[PDB]
Amino acid sequence: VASYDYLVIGGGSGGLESAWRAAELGARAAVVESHKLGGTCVNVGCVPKKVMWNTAVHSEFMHDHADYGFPSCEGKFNWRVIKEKRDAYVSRLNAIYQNNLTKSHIEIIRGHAAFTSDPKPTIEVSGKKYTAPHILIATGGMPSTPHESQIPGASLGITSDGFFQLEELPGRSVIVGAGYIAVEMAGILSALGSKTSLMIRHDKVLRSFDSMISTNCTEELENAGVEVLKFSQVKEVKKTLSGLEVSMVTAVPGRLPVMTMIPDVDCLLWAIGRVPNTKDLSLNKLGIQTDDKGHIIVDEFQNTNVKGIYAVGDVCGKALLTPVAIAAGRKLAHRLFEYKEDSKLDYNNIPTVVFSHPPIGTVGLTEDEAIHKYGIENVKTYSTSFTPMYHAVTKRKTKCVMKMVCANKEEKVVGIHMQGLGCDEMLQGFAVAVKMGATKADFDNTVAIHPTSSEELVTLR
Amino acid sequence: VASYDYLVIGGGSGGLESAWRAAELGARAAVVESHKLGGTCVNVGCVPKKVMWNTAVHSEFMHDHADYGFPSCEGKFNWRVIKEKRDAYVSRLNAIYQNNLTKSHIEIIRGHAAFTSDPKPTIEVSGKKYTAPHILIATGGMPSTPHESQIPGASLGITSDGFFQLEELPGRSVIVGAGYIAVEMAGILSALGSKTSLMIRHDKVLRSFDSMISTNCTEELENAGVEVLKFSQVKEVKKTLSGLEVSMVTAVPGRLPVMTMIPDVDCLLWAIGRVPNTKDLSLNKLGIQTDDKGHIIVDEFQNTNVKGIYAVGDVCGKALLTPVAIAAGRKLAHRLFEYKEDSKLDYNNIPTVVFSHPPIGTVGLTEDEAIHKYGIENVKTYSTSFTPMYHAVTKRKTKCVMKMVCANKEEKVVGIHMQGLGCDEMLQGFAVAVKMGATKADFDNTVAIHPTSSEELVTLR
Ligand SMILES: Cc1cc2nc3c(=O)[nH]c(=O)nc-3n(C[C@H](O)[C@H](O)[C@H](O)COP(=O)(O)OP(=O)(O)OC[C@H]3O[C@@H](n4cnc5c(N)ncnc54)[C@H](O)[C@@H]3O)c2cc1C
Ligand SMILES: Cc1cc2nc3c(=O)[nH]c(=O)nc-3n(C[C@H](O)[C@H](O)[C@H](O)COP(=O)(O)OP(=O)(O)OC[C@H]3O[C@@H](n4cnc5c(N)ncnc54)[C@H](O)[C@@H]3O)c2cc1C
Ligand SMILES: *SC[C@H](NC(=O)CC[C@H](N)C(=O)O)C(=O)NCC(=O)NCCCNCCCCNC(=O)CNC(=O)[C@H](CS)NC(=O)CC[C@H](N)C(=O)O
Ligand SMILES: *SC[C@H](NC(=O)CC[C@H](N)C(=O)O)C(=O)NCC(=O)NCCCNCCCCNC(=O)CNC(=O)[C@H](CS)NC(=O)CC[C@H](N)C(=O)O
Repeated sequence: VASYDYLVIGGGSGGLESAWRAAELGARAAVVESHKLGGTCVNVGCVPKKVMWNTAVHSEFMHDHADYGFPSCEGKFNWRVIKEKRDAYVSRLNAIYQNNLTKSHIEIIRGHAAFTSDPKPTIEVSGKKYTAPHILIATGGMPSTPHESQIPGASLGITSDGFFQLEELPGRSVIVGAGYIAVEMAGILSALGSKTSLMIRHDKVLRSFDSMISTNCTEELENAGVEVLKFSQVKEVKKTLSGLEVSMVTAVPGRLPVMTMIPDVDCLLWAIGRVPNTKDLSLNKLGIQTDDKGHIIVDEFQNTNVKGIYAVGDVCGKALLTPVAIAAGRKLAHRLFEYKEDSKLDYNNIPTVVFSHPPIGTVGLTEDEAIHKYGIENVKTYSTSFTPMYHAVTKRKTKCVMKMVCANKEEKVVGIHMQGLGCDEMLQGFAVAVKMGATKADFDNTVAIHPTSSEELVTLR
Repeated sequence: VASYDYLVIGGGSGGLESAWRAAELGARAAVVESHKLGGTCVNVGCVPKKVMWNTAVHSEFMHDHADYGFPSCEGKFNWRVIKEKRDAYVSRLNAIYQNNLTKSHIEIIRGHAAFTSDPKPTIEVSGKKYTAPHILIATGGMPSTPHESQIPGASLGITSDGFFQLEELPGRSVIVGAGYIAVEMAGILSALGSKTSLMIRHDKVLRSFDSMISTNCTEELENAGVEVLKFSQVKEVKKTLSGLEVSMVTAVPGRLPVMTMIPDVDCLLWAIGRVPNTKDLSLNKLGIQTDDKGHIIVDEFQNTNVKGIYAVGDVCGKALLTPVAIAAGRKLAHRLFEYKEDSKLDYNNIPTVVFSHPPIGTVGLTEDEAIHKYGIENVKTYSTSFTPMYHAVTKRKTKCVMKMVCANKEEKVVGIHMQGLGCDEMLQGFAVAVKMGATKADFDNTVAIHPTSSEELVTLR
């Protein structure tokens, strides 16, 4: 049994970041990775995604090339190519990580970890036992795909992972999901050719965001050429000689249900879930407490119910983004190794950007969460709806919607929601501001940048 | 003599904005405009500019279309077209302004104003006299072009105005200036075809910005294909049968001066100055005090040395941007009409974005202004130099440089400087933060957006 000071299971974002801060404060640390380091962020998430998004933003422009006074192209985008190059980047990234870890002097034990009986907190890896007072579990989370029980033909669908394995742009895409990975997937395929359809249980996507966002984004997906199939779900999937035949039910409120066939489908995407990676961790042997869905349960300091065992990132099932993994992983290293009793991540005002077309940007709480936490009389909302100056000379148009949720007398900006061009790099500055309890005044006292979209967020009337 | 409560001379940004706030607080106001309302911002500045910049950003992409997996185009951009459309937009904008003013019920007296003898503050317009206790002078500023005395062939050069009148992209461009309108002009023409050259007195442009910016921007102009001609100035210009022949002197420090001919020049741009519009205002009749360069002199409340006479915008010669015109014009309306003794514009931390390729973004003071106001021991600078993920798959590359100037113990962020993709909509959030005395910690406590460039500004180490 090799004893350490820190043992971090999983080598993805949350975790790499912790072990790293731990080595920094002086600590005998190891990270147990089952396969590719960099986790999801590098391999099949953030990075591969943004590359494709970036590729998509190029079709949107190729469509406006004529309006801006240049001739045009024709079409035929070769997916094969961009695919290859995106992979060589993931490779470069992995090698950087390989080197970075080995240089910061961290024992990268490689293999599959699990908990044993061993009285005090101890893990095995490929028949070897390692232990250390503090073991952090950062085992991530995987894509949820339906069971053949419920949906016969379930296994025929592909997920984000498989999406990042596509060697050719699928001429006909079908996406099931109304969240962000769904919205994101639907947009890339549509922009890049595939006649796509987004099948959602209700009438709008991103039902978890502000009304304006969930609304404006369903609409934009529509004008973009996506096909929102509302109050629908796949009954069964059947591999024809053509491709796939999706039988889905459209049960619109107030109407009579109708069962439909969706033929010659190239790709059927399960963009419905991220189940935690907890099963074969064999937590059971320590009584490590969990969710009724496998997620590990921790307190406001990332402590499991067991002493010396913690959790961070996707696995815990809260704020499923890379930076929350990092911010939670590194903050821990300081509580422990710097002996800082106040280091914990404040899960409020966490900013999230969704890369649809156009980009969704948002931080803080929504009108409703607000109205509830304050009072219908206490919540004031300012908003704007304009057209980016980018479409003063284009036929192809998209909007930009900005909303500000203020609280109480002083008009404390407690929620900023927006969709529009540049909304990806637009948010962050305001996140810092918002994080530092900015009032509508501070916003209003800031001199504008003209001409910009951002200027609109500070001139709200 | 028609008496009012407010009389605003000039109908541009500063001014329209004031008169407007004045009408809002209940006031008999008028605005005396000599020609096109909207001033410079609409007609020959901000707006016409951003349209062209936007057009330029399209060539930069057309050059990367192949890398992103699509075929290509060929070249031949028709300037004629984009030109036309940009004008119809200025027209739409003017009409909006025409209507807006007439609806907010403001007497738009049209013609050329001037001050008379008349004991108490009084102006004439086309042989008509108007007066009112408060008269604001927002007469703007014009482009400075050399005198035939100094430079024989001076009048042969065109300025920003004329640039916005070009009906065809000039195959050979020559630009004299090392400031932002110069840098901006040089970039658009180069991206859009014209074999351009930027003749500057020294070795770098934007000598007024942070070292990093002034440096990185000279370099980027170079890799972009511009031609920085250092320690050079035009001796004389001569209209040949071909086009123009620029004779310029290259007096590099440590070398021997050399006089050179620059043949077949299509366009020679005077991007050197903005002299105030004060001459025929006939201030003289009131003793309205000024600069040794015509600029009006005011105090920290926009008061001239005469009671009941104020000044705002370009004319005053400070912070020559649209928003400073607005922020100064509207703040005045409240001091006066709302009777607010504290309404004045804090000219510190004013944010400015320069639209070069890539975009320059910056707010607060530089390392040097800082080091001086604090102490070489008291100023700490954090910085990053990375490549936007946009060029993970491109051959064509550009960087991104971010610098943070902190002050004292608490590491107060007192200056943010950057150049890079999306740096146009990136700045503003931080401007609010910076405006509210943000410390490096607040920056550091903000959860990141991944993947973004903005995330880099909050993870500075
Ligand atoms: C498409 C797509 C787009 C996304 N886009 C974004 C985005 O734009 N922005 C964003 O901020 N987030 C995004 N995410 C989510 C985000 O990347 C996750 O929150 C983030 O990956 C951090 O995860 P984590 O640290 O919990 O570890 P994970 O990334 O899940 O990685 C854990 C690592 O642990 C290893 N492992 C598992 N169990 C064990 C065990 N028994 N022992 C040893 N090794 C084991 C795994 O092999 C893996 O490499 C996206 C996800 C997908 C899929
Ligand atoms: C290229 C170019 C790009 C620019 N880009 C930007 C930018 O991106 N961002 C930015 O924020 N700023 C920019 N500016 C500068 C900015 O637009 C000025 O600060 C801004 O125009 C505000 O000016 P002002 O309010 O003092 O009035 P001005 O815009 O100069 O307008 C004054 C109006 O007054 C009228 N007038 C003059 N004298 C009299 C008198 N005797 N009586 C009656 N009428 C009279 C004029 O006809 C004019 O229409 C740019 C300028 C140029 C040229
Ligand atoms: S996808 C892995 C992810 N990376 C980030 O979040 C980058 C942000 C920040 N620079 C950071 O903290 O790394 C992540 O989960 N990283 C966490 C981790 O545990 N970090 C350990 C310490 C690593 N710090 C070393 C800094 C330089 C290392 N660089 C690389 O590993 C290569 N690139 C990156 O990791 C990221 C994503 S691949 N780089 C970029 O995104 C490019 C720059 C910019 N943010 C952009 O989006 O263009
Ligand atoms: S170029 C004139 C300039 N306009 C602005 O600075 C716009 C910012 C802000 N919305 C504003 O205060 O107008 C300016 O000098 N304006 C000052 C003026 O004196 N204002 C009087 C009151 C006008 N407020 C009415 C709001 C709606 C009016 N809209 C128009 O006049 C048309 N468009 C605009 O004025 C601007 C520039 S043409 N619109 C945009 O830039 C588009 C939106 C976004 N900012 C973008 O850049 O895409």
